[PDB]
Amino acid sequence: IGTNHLPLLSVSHIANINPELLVNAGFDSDVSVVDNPYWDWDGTVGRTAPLGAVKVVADGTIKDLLSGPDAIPVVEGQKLNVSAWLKYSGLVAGAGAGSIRLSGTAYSADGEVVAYPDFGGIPDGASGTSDWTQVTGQYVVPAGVTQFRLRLSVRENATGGTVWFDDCSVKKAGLLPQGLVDGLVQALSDLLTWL
Amino acid sequence: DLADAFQAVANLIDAIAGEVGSSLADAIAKLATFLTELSPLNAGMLFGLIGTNHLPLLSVSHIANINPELLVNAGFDSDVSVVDNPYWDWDGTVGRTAPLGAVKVVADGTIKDLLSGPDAIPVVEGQKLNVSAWLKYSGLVAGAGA
Amino acid sequence: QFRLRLSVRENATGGTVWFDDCSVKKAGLLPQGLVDGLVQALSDLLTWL
Amino acid sequence: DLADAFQAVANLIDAIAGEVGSSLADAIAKLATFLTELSPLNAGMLFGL
Repeated sequence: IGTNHLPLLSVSHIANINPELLVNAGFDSDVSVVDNPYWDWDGTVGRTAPLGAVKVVADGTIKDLLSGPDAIPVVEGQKLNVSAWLKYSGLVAGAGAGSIRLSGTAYSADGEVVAYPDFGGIPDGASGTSDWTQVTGQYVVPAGVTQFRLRLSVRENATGGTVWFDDCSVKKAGLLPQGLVDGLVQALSDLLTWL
Repeated sequence: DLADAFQAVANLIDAIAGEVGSSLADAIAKLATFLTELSPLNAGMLFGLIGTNHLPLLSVSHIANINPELLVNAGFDSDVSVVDNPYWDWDGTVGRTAPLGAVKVVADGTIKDLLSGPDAIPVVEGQKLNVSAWLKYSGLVAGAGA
Repeated sequence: QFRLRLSVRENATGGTVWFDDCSVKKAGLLPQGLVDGLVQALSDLLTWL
Repeated sequence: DLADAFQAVANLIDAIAGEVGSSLADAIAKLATFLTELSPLNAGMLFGL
């Protein structure tokens, strides 16, 4: 639900909760992999029911995948954390720096890409096989950014294997920023400096 | 008469499909595209305004510093908010922003009024507000006064 | 409850008035008297000093 | 039997129109009132949380 449609909140209803942002983050259903000959939905490989994950074949090329839900409204401050359990089976991809790069798409006010902030992924030497591994990325929002999405990127140097992603979680984390309460920053600074 | 009735049945099929000269496949596709009670409901736009009492729990982390607009169709770029009004009508040729839509009024020496199409904006004590709008009077024969 | 009233008074006698880019926005920031007892605590500290 | 079938066709006209003894104008009006995925959705009440 958009921000401009919420006219008035409830101070009592305000509380401390950090819920998930994306819809169908765990890829447990067919949504978010719609109309794509590159990726597809799977119901037999995964951890959480119904064992739904993303299947893909790396034919020596680059790979990208977009979240089904639209842009998450991201703003300055309000740090975020991004994580996901990734796996690569039969990875014949070239052993190098790149391949899996868990990152996001930061769209501007009109919806323009500004950067490719990598919050995790595999290190150099992209080859072999592994299991569900988690990469954690703390993202701090630069100014002039309004929209966010979670992108799944695999560098062009990849040359084989099947990549699985599950339990995706992009969360807004932290407490109330100091510079939102009225004049409190100035008052506390004044008291401390006076003392 | 029998041929007319059979063509009426065909027209019923086409209408439940959504367009004249359609098929039963189009009919069932339209019925599937319609969202029933148990089916999901899109959150893409949700025009209007969501009341406060329906918001049980917010997110302190999600709280941040943004000031968005309040009214819906505030730019008068569409037909909403000017419906059923002899005094004021929507104009698709006059406007600074696309599709160049504004409000037109035939001031016949009288008082004219305009209200926002969306329902009440909920405000409370404190909570300062800012109001602005770009106005332009053309051919104003209105008497020079207060 | 609040609505945007747009009124051309009765003493007017002619013309056509156009409006665009109407913007009524709730402005400001978090009021002081919403956090719990913080007003009293800050006042107490300042008055103590 | 044929008269019953024709009256059934008329009853389906009325059923699409949402009320017995209505016309194709009411049928297409009800079709317009039908809300699809692409149709705008009113935030009037939205009962629940």
